[PDB]
Amino acid sequence: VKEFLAKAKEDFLKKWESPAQNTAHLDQFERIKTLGTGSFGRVMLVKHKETGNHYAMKILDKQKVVKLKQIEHTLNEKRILQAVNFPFLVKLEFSFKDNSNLYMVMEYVPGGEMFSHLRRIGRFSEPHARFYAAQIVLTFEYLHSLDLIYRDLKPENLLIDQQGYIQVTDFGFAKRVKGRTWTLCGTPEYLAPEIILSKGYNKAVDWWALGVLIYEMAAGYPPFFADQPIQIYEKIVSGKVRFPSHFSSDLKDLLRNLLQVDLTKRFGNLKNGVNDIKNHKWFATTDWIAIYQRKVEAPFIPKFKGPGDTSNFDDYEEEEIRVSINEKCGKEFSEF
Ligand SMILES: COc1cc2c(Cl)nccc2cc1C(=O)N[C@@H](c1ccc(C#N)c(Cl)c1)[C@H]1C[C@H](O)CN1
Repeated sequence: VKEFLAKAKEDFLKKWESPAQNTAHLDQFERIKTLGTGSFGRVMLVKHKETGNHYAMKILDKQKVVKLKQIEHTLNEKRILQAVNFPFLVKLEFSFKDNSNLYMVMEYVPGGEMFSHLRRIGRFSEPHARFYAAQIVLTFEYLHSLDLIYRDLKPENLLIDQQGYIQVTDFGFAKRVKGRTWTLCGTPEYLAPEIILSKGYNKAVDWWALGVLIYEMAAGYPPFFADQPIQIYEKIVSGKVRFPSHFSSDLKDLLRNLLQVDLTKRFGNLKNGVNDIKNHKWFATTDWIAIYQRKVEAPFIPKFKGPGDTSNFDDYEEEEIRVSINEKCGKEFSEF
């Protein structure tokens, strides 16, 4: 099998070492509508004037990026996204920059974020949750083979595409790492114990986070929650879970082995690696190759009423895209 994961790595390393740069420019796109906003930027649905194709364009303001010390994160996201290639990872088509802003143009993923679907319809059934988890399992297998740690899994970062499959976005926090690392990033509810305990950690944190995600999909809320963020940390390093009574025996077994506080016993981090997860009884009815090739009917297909449609995202006040007459922060974004 692993003649796959070897060429995938050669390809990754070639792109990683010499990143694509300046592959389009602003006036090649018509701006239609705001899909999202953030502390340093917004995301807009745009149309390519020539091909008529729809895309999602992330527009980051260089000054705000510097203000909030996000230089390294921003650079890192673009570098990773232009280097990876996998069915469940969003596709970066173009990137470029101007006097004012950085630009990332990604294939438009129209079904919106898993977070809003989960909150719209309440907990998913086990089969529905399992379909999603399987995709994350394969995605982590891939990222891990490249020594990338994702460390940002949460419902809000999974978009649903037209066929009901997952596309992962957000790679700002992802780090290439063989060995340990220390930065404390990620939503509090998803953090593994070893991150909090500050003695270093590795890719095993992704498998913990997968456990949180499966719990949230199946239950409707995360296993470890509280008003005070200090109080969340204690719940995590303790690791006591209350499983709802509707959870099947297989699911509880899998989660006891993913929400394992000791990384050295956690599933996905042992001698058999990811296979301990794939061969778990909860995944017995899953056909791993069929999921990979997208030849499994999705349990849910988003309302998809025509190509430029944005009704799966929220509505935002539109503001102007201003380009200064003068270059800002050229030195810091030269590698972008
Ligand atoms: C609405 O947000 C998106 C929509 C996309 C569509 Cl429709 N298709 C393809 C790629 C897309 C990427 C994003 C995105 O990168 N969003 C990220 C993002 C990151 C930073 C900023 C800033 N500043 C913004 Cl506006 C969005 C955040 C937003 C959520 O927390 C989850 N990830």
